[PDB]
Amino acid sequence: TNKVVILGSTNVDQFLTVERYAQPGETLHVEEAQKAFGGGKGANQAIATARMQADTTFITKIGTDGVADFILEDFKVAHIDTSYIIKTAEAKTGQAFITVNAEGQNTIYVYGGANMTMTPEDVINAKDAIINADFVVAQLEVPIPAIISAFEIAKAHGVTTVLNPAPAKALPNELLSLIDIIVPNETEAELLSGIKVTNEQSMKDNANYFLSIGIKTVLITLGKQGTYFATKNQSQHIEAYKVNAIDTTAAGDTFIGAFVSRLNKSQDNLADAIDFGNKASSLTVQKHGAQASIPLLEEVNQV
Amino acid sequence: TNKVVILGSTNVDQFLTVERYAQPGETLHVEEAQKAFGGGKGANQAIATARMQADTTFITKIGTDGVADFILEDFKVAHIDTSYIIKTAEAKTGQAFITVNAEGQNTIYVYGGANMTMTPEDVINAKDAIINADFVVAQLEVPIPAIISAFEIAKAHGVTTVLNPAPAKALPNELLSLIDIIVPNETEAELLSGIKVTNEQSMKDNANYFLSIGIKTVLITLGKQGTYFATKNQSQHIEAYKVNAIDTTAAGDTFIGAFVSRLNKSQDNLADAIDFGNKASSLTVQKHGAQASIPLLEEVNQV
Repeated sequence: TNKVVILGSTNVDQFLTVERYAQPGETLHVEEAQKAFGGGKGANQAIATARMQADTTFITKIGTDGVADFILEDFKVAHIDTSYIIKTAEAKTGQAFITVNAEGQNTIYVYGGANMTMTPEDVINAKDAIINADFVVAQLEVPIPAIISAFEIAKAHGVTTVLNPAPAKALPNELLSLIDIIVPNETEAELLSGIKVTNEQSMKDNANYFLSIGIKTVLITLGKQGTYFATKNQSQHIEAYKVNAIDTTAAGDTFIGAFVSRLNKSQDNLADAIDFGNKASSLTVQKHGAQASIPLLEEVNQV
Repeated sequence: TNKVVILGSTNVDQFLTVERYAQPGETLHVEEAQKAFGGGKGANQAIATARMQADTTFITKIGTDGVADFILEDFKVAHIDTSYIIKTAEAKTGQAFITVNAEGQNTIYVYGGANMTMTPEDVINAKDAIINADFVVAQLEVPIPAIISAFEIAKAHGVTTVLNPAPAKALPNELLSLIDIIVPNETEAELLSGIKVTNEQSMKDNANYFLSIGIKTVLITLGKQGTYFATKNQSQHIEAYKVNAIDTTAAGDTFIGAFVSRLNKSQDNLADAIDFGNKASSLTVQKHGAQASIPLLEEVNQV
């Protein structure tokens, strides 16, 4: 079992299911109000690694509005150490506003909120967790200077750093040079390398860019096309299982959480860990069947 | 807690998810093979009443092909008494072949199989369960002469009979005269009464038909429109909760299971029981959210 620290976002996702998206100036009518669910790349990845039974600690910053209190309960049920979660009155808890149509298209707006107020001092404050970790994992729903500071601590004490550079954005060298394992998707790879992902040769070209700037291990998630990885010594393309074209089930984050849960410190099992990650991820788009969702008394008593 | 005997069908549902339905003579390509899930109105209603913690016994007839063995395990987990389940080499286990498209339309074919070989002697064989029950519930995925025989036993010993007359078909007086509670949908009501369900007056007219032929309690399920009920003394229209236009989550069967779990023998709580049934049913079309379906280690180890 790996010791894993996640540094990242917690969001309250507000879902409004419509039949058809309104158009500018229009007024449509909907059946239900917004339903709130737990979200955030950081929360997703934290719950994934923790459900994979990694020793998990989550450094995240929410507001003092209490809107993610139900998420905190889920963290506790998963045995995620919550000692380092920060609450601030500076901003409301991060939120996503997602309109789903009959087809299943997600249209999403993201409010950074408390997530984007996380500072290096918030991170320094949590250094004990980082120092004793095998891996620290970050995403870009939290500010770059916070991530740099966590990766400086990690790197200085021999702790492996892993960055999921999502959502896509430009990174400074100060950060790039601190990353041991980078895990973009095709779109994120091309924004960082300048090189589009198409044939296996472009994947090699991407990997070579990352290796040249000091990143030791490169994965490019390819969606239905699976996953590519490279080190100085290895280069492999691995097939996926069940995967939706658009991620709408936290499959990407589930892949990362599980990948990291399975990775040996030595990284001698890249392909095995990537396999396990792709397994975990497929379970998220998996149908359970009608009988399976026939409710229990307790659940109905709560309606 | 009610003692409930369900008499009815067990099906293995084979789901093929396509993007678009092929047309006659066409050959389309699909991403996955058939996935098997538990089905059957009887199995659905049995698992519902049992998850509502009614004392449940299920009289059902499967084949000796073992294809529903996974369902039998689910029955056991739900604490359904399986002492009276029959296996026959006369026919393969009942099955449904369901093609889903991108939109979510279900196109279904039903193979009666072992379900439609159930005889009065199969039923007589299980009489102990019936005699000591508060309610016996049947559906029409099993043969009418089997249902008549179970309802004769029930009625003779003061046990309340409830028929969910689905799928729609004509019933003989020999059966009609044995039913204490009938629960059609709008389509089933009109096939039996000859009277279409439209305004509340047509519902009264339907009820009056059923009352006149000796059925003491009438419910007409109205889908999104909720549920209507009538006795000689009562007439009420009750609103539903969350309900899909087409039942695709065993919502109807879940309503019946829960309704019966909640009904007092005296039937003095028709509206309360119908409310509870509509609750249970709504939980079936309820979204759980991405984080909720992020898998556990055990589940991935099984992939």
